[PDB]
Amino acid sequence: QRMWWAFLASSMVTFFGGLFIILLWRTLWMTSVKDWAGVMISAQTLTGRVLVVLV
Repeated sequence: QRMWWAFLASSMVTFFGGLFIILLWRTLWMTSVKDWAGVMISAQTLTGRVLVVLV
């Protein structure tokens, strides 16, 4: 009657299985949006400063 294992295992699989699939992929128009996300999250951007203050 104690379902804590679900809450723990969710974080466990999110941390581990995704890391494993990233490792597997490594062993094997997106640039514009990537740079756009980078320029929001940049420290020099005022929007980035406001966003980190809010978070």
